[PDB]
Amino acid sequence: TMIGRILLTVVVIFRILIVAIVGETVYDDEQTMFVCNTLQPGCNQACYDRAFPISHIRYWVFQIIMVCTPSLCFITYSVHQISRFYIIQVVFRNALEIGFLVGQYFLYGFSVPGLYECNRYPCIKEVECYVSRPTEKTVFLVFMFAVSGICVVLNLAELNHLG
Amino acid sequence: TMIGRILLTVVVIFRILIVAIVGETVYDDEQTMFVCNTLQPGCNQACYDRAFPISHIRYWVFQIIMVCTPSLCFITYSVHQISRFYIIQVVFRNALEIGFLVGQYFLYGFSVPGLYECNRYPCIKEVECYVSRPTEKTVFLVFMFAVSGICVVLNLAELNHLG
Amino acid sequence: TMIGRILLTVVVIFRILIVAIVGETVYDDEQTMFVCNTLQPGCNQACYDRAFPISHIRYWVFQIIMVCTPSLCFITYSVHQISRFYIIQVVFRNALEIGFLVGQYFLYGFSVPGLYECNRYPCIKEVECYVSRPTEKTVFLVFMFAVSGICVVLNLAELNHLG
Amino acid sequence: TMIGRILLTVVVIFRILIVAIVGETVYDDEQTMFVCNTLQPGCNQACYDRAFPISHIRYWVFQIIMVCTPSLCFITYSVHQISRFYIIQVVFRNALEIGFLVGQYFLYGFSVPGLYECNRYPCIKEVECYVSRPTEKTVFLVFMFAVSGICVVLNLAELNHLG
Amino acid sequence: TMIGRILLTVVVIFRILIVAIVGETVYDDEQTMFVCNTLQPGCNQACYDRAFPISHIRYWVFQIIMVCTPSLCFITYSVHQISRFYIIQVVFRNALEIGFLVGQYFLYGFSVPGLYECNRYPCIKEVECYVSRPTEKTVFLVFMFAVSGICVVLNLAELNHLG
Amino acid sequence: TMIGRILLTVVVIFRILIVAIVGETVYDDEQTMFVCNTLQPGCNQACYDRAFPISHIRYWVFQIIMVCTPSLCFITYSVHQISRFYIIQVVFRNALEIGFLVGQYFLYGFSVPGLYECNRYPCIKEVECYVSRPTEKTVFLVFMFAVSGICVVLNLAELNHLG
Amino acid sequence: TMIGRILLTVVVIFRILIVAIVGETVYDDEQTMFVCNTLQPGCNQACYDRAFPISHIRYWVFQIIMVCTPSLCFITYSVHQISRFYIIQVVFRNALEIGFLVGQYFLYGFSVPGLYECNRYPCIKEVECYVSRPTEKTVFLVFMFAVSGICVVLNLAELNHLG
Amino acid sequence: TMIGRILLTVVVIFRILIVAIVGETVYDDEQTMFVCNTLQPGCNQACYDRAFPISHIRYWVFQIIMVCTPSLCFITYSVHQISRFYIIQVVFRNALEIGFLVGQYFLYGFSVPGLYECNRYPCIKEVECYVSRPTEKTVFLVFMFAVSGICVVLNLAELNHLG
Amino acid sequence: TMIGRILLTVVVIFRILIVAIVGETVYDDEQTMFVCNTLQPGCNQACYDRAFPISHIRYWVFQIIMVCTPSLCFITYSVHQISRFYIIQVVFRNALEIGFLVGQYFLYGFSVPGLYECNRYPCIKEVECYVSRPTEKTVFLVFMFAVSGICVVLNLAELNHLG
Amino acid sequence: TMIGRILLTVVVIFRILIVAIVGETVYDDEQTMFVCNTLQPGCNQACYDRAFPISHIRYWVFQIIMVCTPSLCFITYSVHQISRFYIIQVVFRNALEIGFLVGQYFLYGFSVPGLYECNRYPCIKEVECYVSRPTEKTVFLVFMFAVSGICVVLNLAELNHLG
Amino acid sequence: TMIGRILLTVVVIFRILIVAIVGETVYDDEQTMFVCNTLQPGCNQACYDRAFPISHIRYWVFQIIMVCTPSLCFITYSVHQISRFYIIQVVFRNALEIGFLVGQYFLYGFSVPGLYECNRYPCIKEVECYVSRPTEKTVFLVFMFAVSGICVVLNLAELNHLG
Amino acid sequence: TMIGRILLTVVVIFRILIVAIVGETVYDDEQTMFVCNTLQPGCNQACYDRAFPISHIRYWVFQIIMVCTPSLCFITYSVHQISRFYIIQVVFRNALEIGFLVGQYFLYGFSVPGLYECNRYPCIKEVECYVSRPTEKTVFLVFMFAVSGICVVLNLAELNHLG
Repeated sequence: TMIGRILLTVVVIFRILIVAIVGETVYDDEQTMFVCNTLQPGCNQACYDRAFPISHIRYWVFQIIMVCTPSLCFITYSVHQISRFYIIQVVFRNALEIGFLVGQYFLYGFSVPGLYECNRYPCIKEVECYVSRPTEKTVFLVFMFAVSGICVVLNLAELNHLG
Repeated sequence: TMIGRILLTVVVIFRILIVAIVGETVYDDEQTMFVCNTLQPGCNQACYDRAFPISHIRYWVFQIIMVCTPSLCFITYSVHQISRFYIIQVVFRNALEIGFLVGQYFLYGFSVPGLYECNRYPCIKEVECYVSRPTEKTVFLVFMFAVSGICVVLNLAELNHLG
Repeated sequence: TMIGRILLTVVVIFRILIVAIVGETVYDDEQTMFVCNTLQPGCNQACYDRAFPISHIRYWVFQIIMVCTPSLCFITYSVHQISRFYIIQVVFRNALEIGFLVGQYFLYGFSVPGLYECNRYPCIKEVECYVSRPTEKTVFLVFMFAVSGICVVLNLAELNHLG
Repeated sequence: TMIGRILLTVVVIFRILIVAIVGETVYDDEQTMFVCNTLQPGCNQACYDRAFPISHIRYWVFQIIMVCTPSLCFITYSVHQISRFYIIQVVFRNALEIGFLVGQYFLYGFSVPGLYECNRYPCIKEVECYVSRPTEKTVFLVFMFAVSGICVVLNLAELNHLG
Repeated sequence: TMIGRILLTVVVIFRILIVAIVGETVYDDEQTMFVCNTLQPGCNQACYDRAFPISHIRYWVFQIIMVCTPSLCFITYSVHQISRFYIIQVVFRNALEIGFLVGQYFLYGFSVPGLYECNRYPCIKEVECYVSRPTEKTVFLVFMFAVSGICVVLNLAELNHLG
Repeated sequence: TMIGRILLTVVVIFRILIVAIVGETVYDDEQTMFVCNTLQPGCNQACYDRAFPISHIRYWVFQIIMVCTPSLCFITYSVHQISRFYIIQVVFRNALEIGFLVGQYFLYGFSVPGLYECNRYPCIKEVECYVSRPTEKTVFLVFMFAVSGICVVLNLAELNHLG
Repeated sequence: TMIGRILLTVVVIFRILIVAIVGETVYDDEQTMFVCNTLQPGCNQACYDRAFPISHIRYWVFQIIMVCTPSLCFITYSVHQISRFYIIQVVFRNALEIGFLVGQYFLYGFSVPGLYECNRYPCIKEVECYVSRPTEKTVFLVFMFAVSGICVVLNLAELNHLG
Repeated sequence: TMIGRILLTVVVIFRILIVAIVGETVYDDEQTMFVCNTLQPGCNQACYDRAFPISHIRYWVFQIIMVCTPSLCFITYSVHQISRFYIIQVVFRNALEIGFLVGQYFLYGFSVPGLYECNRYPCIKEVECYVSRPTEKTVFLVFMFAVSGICVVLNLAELNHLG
Repeated sequence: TMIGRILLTVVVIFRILIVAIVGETVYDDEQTMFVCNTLQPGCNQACYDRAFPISHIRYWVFQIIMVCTPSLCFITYSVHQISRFYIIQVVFRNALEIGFLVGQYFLYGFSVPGLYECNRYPCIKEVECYVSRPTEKTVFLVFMFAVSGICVVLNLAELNHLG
Repeated sequence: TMIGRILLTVVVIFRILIVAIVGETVYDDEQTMFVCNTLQPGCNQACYDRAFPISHIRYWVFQIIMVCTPSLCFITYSVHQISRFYIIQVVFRNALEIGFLVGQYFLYGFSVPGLYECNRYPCIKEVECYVSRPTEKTVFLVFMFAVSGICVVLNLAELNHLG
Repeated sequence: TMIGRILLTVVVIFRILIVAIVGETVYDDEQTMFVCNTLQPGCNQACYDRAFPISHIRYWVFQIIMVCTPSLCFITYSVHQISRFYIIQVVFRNALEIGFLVGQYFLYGFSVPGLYECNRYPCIKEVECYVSRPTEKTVFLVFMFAVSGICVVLNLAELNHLG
Repeated sequence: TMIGRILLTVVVIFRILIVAIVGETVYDDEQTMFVCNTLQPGCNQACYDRAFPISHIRYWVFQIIMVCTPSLCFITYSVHQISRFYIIQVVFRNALEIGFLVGQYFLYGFSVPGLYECNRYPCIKEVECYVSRPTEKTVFLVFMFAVSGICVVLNLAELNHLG
């Protein structure tokens, strides 16, 4: 139960670094290079909005920030100043990380396809649109799912270790 | 009344982080991707100005800065150097946060629609225009309203605790 | 006369923060989204230059920097090292802030209109041009005038307090 | 065996500096200046995605971050607090760097050509496309391969020195 | 001779701040908004290059950096460790600042006109071109000349004070 | 032999500052404002690549970083902890700086012309292309050559002083 | 009753000549120079079709041909070969010319306006369109109405003369 | 049975004149003003070809020429030179005119709609296209059907008169 | 009085030939090459219509046809079949030709200028437009006025000869 | 053998009329509406030239003119003025018409496809192009083949009748 | 003096045929393919009008018509009905043809250059423009001058023959 | 010598018909579909003028008209009214037709290539241009040469027959 802590800390820092340094620049051109075969004004806007409601990078930043709140609470408490608080914050972290992983699976799945079929007003009937960087975005998706799985496993390990 | 303080501090820091890190980049393309069905020069400018008089991110930055002024005053006083000042600053913070929440509701409501109908000069009669990222902007609106509600509840809690 | 100092310091810091964080990005697209109804090359340049000779944000940065010079002089003097210097620097600050407020009123007034009428070479006769974000720019103008008025009042207060 | 350590540290810092300061700006225009001889919408997207699945700079940042994890683990352990850990981390670093060099060779090779032949839907039959900055990108490839080879040699040196 | 030093330091810091914070963004669009009445490829490039050989902001940054070298030399000497060095560095600073002011006058003069007449290959005969932001650039020119004049006067003051 | 050290340090810092602050922004538009008289797709890419294989700013950053490696080695050695190392590092620095100056002369020469003649596929026969900011780039070239010459002279001075 | 015949023949020939020689070339550009303020494909087609269902020149050619049929019948009869036929053909000509004049008034009126307001699918709401050569077309309308009135009067004259 | 001949001759000449003088110029812009909402090359060609396989004016010219062949045969026979030939040619004319009227009904129907829905390669799925002058073309269709009906009735009249 | 008749006939035939052979092709591009400096849709149409209400060639064809009607009347009378008719038709021809010459002078004057100033809706304020072939059109105007003057003189000659 | 002559004359006149009146206007837009999916200048020209070397209408006019030469020769002979000439001209006409029918089959076949695949310089590899009015052109081809077959049969009939 | 008449008649008919059949189609694209290097609206119109005030074909048609008037006068006289009239008409024809040849030389000269230099408002300073078909137009000029010279010689021959 | 006359007349009429009916419409788009790979204004004009100085159809019309002049002279002579004139006109016709055939060979040769290489001002160095309908134009060239050869042979036949 000694190394588990060390590896959890290392995984957390690794995830933060990967998200902070490179992820902001794969998605930079997401809408400027999204294009549809049509002459109707506003169809690109409607179809992009329907294909990508919340961007991956926004979801990941939110998750990263929200999984660090129990630690901040514990730190503020101790600064004003314990084991019951430790138990409760561990429970809360476990719950939050399982919820976020499940939500990721339900929102995005495991792949980003290259074509999208759209039927939203003002587009006439169904139109075909084309995505930017699908392979790189799929690789990023899979990597993030793997890291979050590792973190879930480790936190369950420690929860069951204490009992 | 002990945990309330800790959670108020955590909510404040969380709100600042969310606004500072991601909000500047959802709104970056607000006017460059706003488009209207027309051939008249200046109609896009007039209709964008009428649809979005003050941007959300500007309003939120202003609110965040203004709700931290009583603390700065108290700090400057103590550095020159109390309970009466504490009472007064708590009262002022309560008033300011209720005012800002009410103003948010009256300025923006609870949703951002995808279409807008415009009848401002130099546009001839009424024209139809199309918005960028309405779903993401609606999600952001709802999240910010929820956070500000939490803060209002907590500050009223402490006000009534002291009495 | 005790609280006046504290509120002057708070107003100064508030003004600096508002100018530094948001003002650089309302004006970013000032000339790229300025457009005139014409086919003559160079008319957009001439009409933009005649409508907006010095930008608001440039004027405000200059004013903010210039109203902090007496403090720097006093600090450098004391570091080399007094009441006469205090008197003189208070007088100078008062004069500078009244001059800057008067100049603001004479340069810009109280509103930014949406249309502008231009008759400068190489434009043939008179042409009509269209401005970006007039409502937001008007709001910013009014807010800055109010803050500077508050500062003027406080400094006159202290000047007359000492006498 | 004394100088080997010093030169390994110098090589690592040199590599980090070269990657961090200049590499982000050779690749900035990679897709905006990629062009194909065609009139079909979406062909540029499909052909760019097939020619460049993962960008060099992304691969190099990932490798740089991943080769520094054993040191972070050792530091965290000692802070909580050894020779067995030293042995294991040396072994792991050796393995990781050999794996990354082999993967680089298998993904990219030793050159970036100026022409690319594409046959992916929606492109009709085979089309010809043109790359940006091939000579500079080839120079960067060769330099990075050389540096990583040096690092591999040094780490094997020390592994065999201890035995 | 006491206040002269203080005001010289204040003028130097003021000049550095003005150059560093705002000057980089008046000149940002210098070539993208330069336009000529012609259909010949390469004429805009040739005429811009002939009208503006070295940009003002480049000249000012170079001057600012070069007028601070004697101080760095004196500091490095004292750290290794005097009045003779003080004399020599004062002389050198005086000479450098007079040279730079004279060069500014000879390179640029006192105004930036709105029209420019060009006769360089590949332009056929003489063509007319149009400049961006001439009034703002003229204001900046005059302000910088005034500041440099103040600095020259003060340094001559101190030189003649010591003798 | 005392002042030589001081001036070498000052020259090195001056060179680093000049390269770091301004050079990144003269070359920013190098390819976006490069244009050729042709209707063939891909000719601009091929001709730009043949005219400018490695950019000046990349070469200068690499040289600056590489001429500081012996100092880092000496520092790391002393931290683990000498005159023999001093001798060797002086020799190495001399050699590296002479090599880099010779390479600069052989790669670029002393001027940047305004026209370039290109005959690379897919361009049909020979075409004429036009360069951005040739005068400013020539000035930068000459300045950098002068500085590097000064540094070479000083290092040879000290090498021969010790002997 | 003698001159009436002569003038009827002269009016008929005059009308035929005017229609045949010039009318085909006022209307030649009717749809190519019809333009609407819109970006919607197909709106110009729908609005032109609704504004001008049958062109004037088509209506006039049809009328001219149809008012000459009784004469052809009488000629064919006499060639095969009477007063009863004369009576009947006079009656028929009278009826046909009164019908055609009434239909002209009910289809077109007395003027062609320069603006037209359109609300047909696929146009969004109401749009404004602009007509070619309205003054010339109005002059032609009035002239043709006058000529047809003269012819009606003369034929009624002769009908009542015989009785 | 006397007038029937005269009216048949008059109807034939009237039909020829109407077709020859005006019909060539309603259809002149049939394909140049046919437009579809799409960005795919070749879709306009495929959809126009599927909507209008043989033009009305071509069909009518062919019919007019083919219904005059028996007369030419009879004339050539008599010039070389009968009642049996008269009978046979009357029979043939009757048959030909009934066949042509039936074919007209089966090819075109009674109206020309303003919209057409197309699903032919290379068009992606179904697209919407817009027709030129539908009301005028419908009027022409109905008029021609009426005239041909009159001719059919008259020829059957004479066939049954002889028996 | 003998040659006057011959020359009148020759002048009439000459005028008809000049109008019929060349005049239809100077005016062919009248509206396609008319251009105004503006970006407003419909302004070219409104300004062309206001500058040229009835084209010269239309006016001249109408005049030529109308001055030949008395001859046709006299011919038809004589075919049915005198000096009184001769007198009356001479009087009528004189009156018609004087009326047409006066109307020409009042409609068009003696020149066609190259510039036109327009202030009709939808044009904003006053705009400048440019005419096609003004010199050729002026030459044609003057020639036609001269010919019509000759004809007027001759007809008055004969009228006064008979008395 | 009596009717054969009459029907041959009727077929010849029918063919001439069909070719002369309508065929010139199906092919009018043959090259202006021919389009290929490419960005290479000159590819449309090369591919159109390879797909349609000699146009159908040119071939048919040439054939029609050449099959009437023996008659002109016989007429000129008789005007200067026989059975031997009749025999020879019949033989020649038979041969010419069989040759022309065979050549038609070998040049064009029985259909015009909608797509064409092109691989001629300057087109890169193989490109796809799209044809105008293929169904109408196929109908015309089949009709002309049928008529020419009828003529061949009749002329062989008469040749074998005389023997 | 016998053949001179015959050759004069043949030359006249030849000239009429050459002018009537081909000259109308060399000049058809005179203004549509005239182009100037400029971005100013109206400059093409002004420069074309100044370069070509009256077109060659207009001048030649006018001359051809005017040199046939004496014959028409003589014919009309004889129809009403001599040697004195013959003399006078010969004199007049001689004078007219010499005048027209001299005017041709003074208006046009002997060549049409490919470049033209223009300095008319609204063109800024002097601009360069490019002509269509200069070699063909020069050939036509020379041919017409030669023919008119032949005619002048022949008419002088006959004038001096009679005396 | 009897049939030779008949065949000469038939060949002449055949040639006139072929030239008059079809040749005017192969060359109609000669310059509108001529295109060069360049961005220089005026290069298309200069290169078209250098490639095609006099068009084939112009040359052929001129030749056809000029080879019929001796017949017109003989006809005019006989109308005023011989064997000597017959001899002379035969000689002249022979000479004219041989001259025209030789000139055709020297001006045009036997083929029209698809590419042309141009080096005329204002084109920079050498450019490549592309021709319209080369195969059809080559076929026309060869056919016309063959016909003119036949005519030459026949006229020499008759010349030598008389002797």
